[PDB]
Amino acid sequence: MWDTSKDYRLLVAEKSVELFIRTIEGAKFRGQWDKKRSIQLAKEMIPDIQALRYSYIDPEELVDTPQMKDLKEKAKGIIEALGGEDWHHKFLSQASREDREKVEEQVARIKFFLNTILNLDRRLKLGKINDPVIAVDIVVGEVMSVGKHPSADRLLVTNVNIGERAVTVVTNDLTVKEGNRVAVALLPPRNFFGIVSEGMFLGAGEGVLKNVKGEIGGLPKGIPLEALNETRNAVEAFLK
Repeated sequence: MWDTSKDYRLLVAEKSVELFIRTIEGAKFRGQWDKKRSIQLAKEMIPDIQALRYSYIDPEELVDTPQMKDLKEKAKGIIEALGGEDWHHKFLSQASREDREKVEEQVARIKFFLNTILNLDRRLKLGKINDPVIAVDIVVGEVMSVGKHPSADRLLVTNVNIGERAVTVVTNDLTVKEGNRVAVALLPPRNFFGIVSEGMFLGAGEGVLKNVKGEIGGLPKGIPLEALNETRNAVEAFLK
Protein backbone atom coordinates (compact mmCIF):
# COMPACT_ATOMS: atom_id res chain seq x y z
CA MET A 1 0.00 0.00 0.00
CA TRP A 2 1.17 3.56 -0.67
CA ASP A 3 1.29 5.79 2.39
CA THR A 4 -0.27 8.90 0.89
CA SER A 5 -0.22 10.60 4.34
CA LYS A 6 3.61 10.77 4.17
CA ASP A 7 3.85 11.63 0.47
CA TYR A 8 6.10 14.68 0.02
CA ARG A 9 4.28 15.80 -3.16
CA LEU A 10 1.01 16.11 -1.20
CA LEU A 11 2.73 17.62 1.86
CA VAL A 12 4.28 20.34 -0.32
CA ALA A 13 0.84 20.94 -1.91
CA GLU A 14 -0.83 21.33 1.53
CA LYS A 15 1.91 23.64 2.83
CA SER A 16 1.76 25.76 -0.39
CA VAL A 17 -1.93 26.52 0.29
CA GLU A 18 -1.02 27.69 3.81
CA LEU A 19 1.71 29.84 2.25
CA PHE A 20 -0.75 31.31 -0.25
CA ILE A 21 -3.38 32.21 2.41
CA ARG A 22 -0.75 33.88 4.64
CA THR A 23 0.63 35.78 1.63
CA ILE A 24 -2.78 37.01 0.48
CA GLU A 25 -3.79 37.94 4.04
CA GLY A 26 -0.71 40.15 4.32
CA ALA A 27 -1.54 41.72 1.00
CA LYS A 28 -3.37 45.03 0.62
CA PHE A 29 -7.17 44.92 0.34
CA ARG A 30 -7.90 46.67 -3.02
CA GLY A 31 -11.00 47.13 -5.19
CA GLN A 32 -9.29 45.68 -8.31
CA TRP A 33 -8.79 42.14 -6.98
CA ASP A 34 -10.88 39.80 -4.97
CA LYS A 35 -8.93 39.11 -1.76
CA LYS A 36 -11.87 37.30 -0.12
CA ARG A 37 -12.61 35.01 -3.07
CA SER A 38 -8.88 34.17 -3.42
CA ILE A 39 -8.75 33.12 0.24
CA GLN A 40 -12.07 31.21 0.06
CA LEU A 41 -10.97 29.17 -3.01
CA ALA A 42 -7.62 28.32 -1.38
CA LYS A 43 -9.37 27.20 1.83
CA GLU A 44 -11.59 24.96 -0.33
CA MET A 45 -8.44 23.19 -1.62
CA ILE A 46 -7.63 21.89 1.86
CA PRO A 47 -10.31 19.14 2.02
CA ASP A 48 -9.25 18.01 -1.50
CA ILE A 49 -5.64 17.66 -0.45
CA GLN A 50 -6.56 16.00 2.89
CA ALA A 51 -8.74 13.50 1.02
CA LEU A 52 -5.80 12.60 -1.27
CA ARG A 53 -3.42 12.40 1.72
CA TYR A 54 -5.70 9.98 3.59
CA SER A 55 -6.83 7.87 0.62
CA TYR A 56 -3.95 5.33 0.67
CA ILE A 57 -4.37 4.95 -3.08
CA ASP A 58 -1.36 4.63 -5.40
CA PRO A 59 -0.06 8.04 -6.52
CA GLU A 60 -0.56 7.25 -10.26
CA GLU A 61 -4.27 6.67 -9.48
CA LEU A 62 -4.60 9.99 -7.58
CA VAL A 63 -4.14 11.84 -10.89
CA ASP A 64 -7.62 10.92 -12.19
CA THR A 65 -9.61 11.68 -9.03
CA PRO A 66 -12.44 14.22 -8.61
CA GLN A 67 -10.27 15.86 -5.88
CA MET A 68 -7.40 16.43 -8.31
CA LYS A 69 -9.83 17.86 -10.89
CA ASP A 70 -11.30 20.12 -8.21
CA LEU A 71 -7.83 21.36 -7.11
CA LYS A 72 -6.98 22.46 -10.65
CA GLU A 73 -10.36 24.19 -11.00
CA LYS A 74 -9.79 26.09 -7.73
CA ALA A 75 -6.31 27.21 -8.94
CA LYS A 76 -7.82 28.54 -12.16
CA GLY A 77 -10.52 30.28 -10.10
CA ILE A 78 -7.85 31.94 -7.94
CA ILE A 79 -6.02 33.15 -11.05
CA GLU A 80 -9.29 34.79 -12.12
CA ALA A 81 -9.83 36.30 -8.62
CA LEU A 82 -6.31 37.77 -8.69
CA GLY A 83 -7.10 39.55 -12.01
CA GLY A 84 -6.65 36.87 -14.68
CA GLU A 85 -3.72 35.49 -16.61
CA ASP A 86 -1.74 38.75 -16.19
CA TRP A 87 -2.39 39.12 -12.48
CA HIS A 88 1.37 39.15 -11.81
CA HIS A 89 1.87 42.47 -13.69
CA LYS A 90 -1.13 44.13 -12.00
CA PHE A 91 0.17 43.45 -8.49
CA LEU A 92 3.58 44.76 -9.31
CA SER A 93 1.97 47.95 -10.66
CA GLN A 94 0.68 48.84 -7.18
CA ALA A 95 4.41 48.93 -6.48
CA SER A 96 6.87 51.75 -7.36
CA ARG A 97 8.79 52.79 -4.26
CA GLU A 98 9.83 50.23 -1.70
CA ASP A 99 6.43 48.83 -2.69
CA ARG A 100 8.28 46.81 -5.36
CA GLU A 101 10.10 44.50 -2.90
CA LYS A 102 7.04 43.58 -0.81
CA VAL A 103 4.98 42.96 -3.97
CA GLU A 104 7.79 40.98 -5.73
CA GLU A 105 7.88 38.63 -2.70
CA GLN A 106 4.09 38.27 -2.73
CA VAL A 107 4.06 37.61 -6.48
CA ALA A 108 6.87 35.06 -6.21
CA ARG A 109 5.04 33.16 -3.44
CA ILE A 110 1.77 33.15 -5.39
CA LYS A 111 3.54 31.82 -8.48
CA PHE A 112 5.15 29.05 -6.40
CA PHE A 113 1.73 28.04 -5.02
CA LEU A 114 -0.11 28.15 -8.37
CA ASN A 115 2.55 25.98 -10.03
CA THR A 116 2.64 23.58 -7.06
CA ILE A 117 -1.12 22.97 -7.49
CA LEU A 118 -1.42 23.12 -11.31
CA ASN A 119 1.47 20.71 -11.89
CA LEU A 120 0.85 18.42 -8.91
CA ASP A 121 -0.64 15.81 -11.23
CA ARG A 122 2.64 15.58 -13.24
CA ARG A 123 4.53 14.86 -10.00
CA LEU A 124 2.05 12.23 -8.85
CA LYS A 125 2.35 10.58 -12.32
CA LEU A 126 5.97 9.70 -11.41
CA GLY A 127 4.46 7.00 -9.21
CA LYS A 128 5.63 5.17 -6.09
CA ILE A 129 8.62 7.37 -5.35
CA ASN A 130 8.80 9.22 -2.06
CA ASP A 131 11.60 11.71 -2.34
CA PRO A 132 11.29 15.38 -1.31
CA VAL A 133 13.13 16.21 -4.50
CA ILE A 134 10.17 15.29 -6.76
CA ALA A 135 7.72 17.45 -4.66
CA VAL A 136 8.95 20.57 -6.51
CA ASP A 137 9.56 21.22 -10.21
CA ILE A 138 13.14 21.24 -11.43
CA VAL A 139 13.62 22.68 -14.91
CA VAL A 140 16.45 23.48 -17.34
CA GLY A 141 17.24 27.18 -17.56
CA GLU A 142 19.74 29.36 -19.41
CA VAL A 143 21.32 32.16 -17.42
CA MET A 144 20.55 35.49 -19.12
CA SER A 145 22.42 37.91 -16.86
CA VAL A 146 24.45 37.94 -13.67
CA GLY A 147 25.59 40.54 -11.15
CA LYS A 148 26.99 40.88 -7.62
CA HIS A 149 24.34 41.13 -4.89
CA PRO A 150 24.00 44.91 -4.03
CA SER A 151 24.33 44.33 -0.26
CA ALA A 152 25.63 40.79 0.33
CA ASP A 153 29.28 40.10 -0.33
CA ARG A 154 29.31 36.38 -1.14
CA LEU A 155 26.10 36.34 -3.17
CA LEU A 156 25.40 36.50 -6.94
CA VAL A 157 22.06 37.58 -8.52
CA THR A 158 21.03 35.96 -11.77
CA ASN A 159 18.13 36.14 -14.22
CA VAL A 160 17.32 32.77 -15.77
CA ASN A 161 15.17 31.88 -18.84
CA ILE A 162 13.16 28.75 -17.87
CA GLY A 163 10.94 28.81 -21.00
CA GLU A 164 7.52 30.35 -20.42
CA ARG A 165 8.87 32.23 -17.38
CA ALA A 166 12.02 34.13 -16.37
CA VAL A 167 13.19 33.79 -12.77
CA THR A 168 15.62 35.60 -10.50
CA VAL A 169 17.92 33.11 -8.75
CA VAL A 170 20.39 34.04 -5.98
CA THR A 171 23.41 31.79 -5.64
CA ASN A 172 26.59 31.49 -3.57
CA ASP A 173 28.48 30.29 -6.65
CA LEU A 174 30.11 33.48 -7.89
CA THR A 175 31.33 31.78 -11.11
CA VAL A 176 27.85 31.36 -12.70
CA LYS A 177 27.74 33.23 -16.04
CA GLU A 178 25.52 34.30 -18.90
CA GLY A 179 24.89 31.32 -21.17
CA ASN A 180 25.26 28.66 -18.44
CA ARG A 181 22.74 25.85 -18.68
CA VAL A 182 21.46 25.26 -15.18
CA ALA A 183 18.80 23.25 -13.33
CA VAL A 184 16.48 25.46 -11.30
CA ALA A 185 14.53 23.89 -8.39
CA LEU A 186 11.33 25.92 -8.03
CA LEU A 187 11.39 26.06 -4.26
CA PRO A 188 9.54 28.52 -1.96
CA PRO A 189 10.96 32.00 -2.70
CA ARG A 190 13.51 33.63 -0.39
CA ASN A 191 14.03 37.38 -0.10
CA PHE A 192 17.77 38.00 0.09
CA PHE A 193 17.70 41.50 1.59
CA GLY A 194 15.48 42.97 -1.10
CA ILE A 195 16.34 40.58 -3.93
CA VAL A 196 13.63 37.99 -4.29
CA SER A 197 14.96 34.60 -5.35
CA GLU A 198 12.49 32.25 -7.10
CA GLY A 199 14.49 29.01 -6.91
CA MET A 200 17.84 27.41 -6.35
CA PHE A 201 20.35 25.96 -8.80
CA LEU A 202 21.28 22.28 -8.51
CA GLY A 203 24.91 21.75 -7.48
CA ALA A 204 27.20 19.97 -5.03
CA GLY A 205 30.40 20.97 -3.13
CA GLU A 206 32.09 22.12 -6.36
CA GLY A 207 29.34 24.65 -7.05
CA VAL A 208 26.46 25.08 -9.50
CA LEU A 209 25.98 22.66 -12.44
CA LYS A 210 26.58 24.94 -15.45
CA ASN A 211 26.36 22.49 -18.34
CA VAL A 212 23.00 20.90 -17.65
CA LYS A 213 21.53 18.82 -20.48
CA GLY A 214 17.94 19.25 -21.69
CA GLU A 215 15.69 21.75 -23.47
CA ILE A 216 14.87 25.08 -21.80
CA GLY A 217 11.90 24.60 -19.49
CA GLY A 218 12.27 20.85 -19.72
CA LEU A 219 13.36 18.19 -17.25
CA PRO A 220 17.14 18.15 -16.75
CA LYS A 221 19.05 15.07 -17.94
CA GLY A 222 22.10 13.33 -16.43
CA ILE A 223 22.04 15.19 -13.07
CA PRO A 224 24.58 13.68 -10.57
CA LEU A 225 22.73 12.38 -7.51
CA GLU A 226 24.94 14.42 -5.12
CA ALA A 227 23.47 17.56 -6.72
CA LEU A 228 20.01 16.73 -5.26
CA ASN A 229 20.96 16.99 -1.59
CA GLU A 230 20.50 20.75 -1.07
CA THR A 231 17.09 20.66 -2.82
CA ARG A 232 15.96 17.79 -0.54
CA ASN A 233 17.09 19.76 2.51
CA ALA A 234 15.19 22.88 1.31
CA VAL A 235 11.96 20.94 0.80
CA GLU A 236 12.25 19.38 4.24
CA ALA A 237 12.88 22.83 5.77
CA PHE A 238 9.74 24.15 4.09
CA LEU A 239 7.63 21.36 5.50
CA LYS A 240 9.16 22.40 8.87
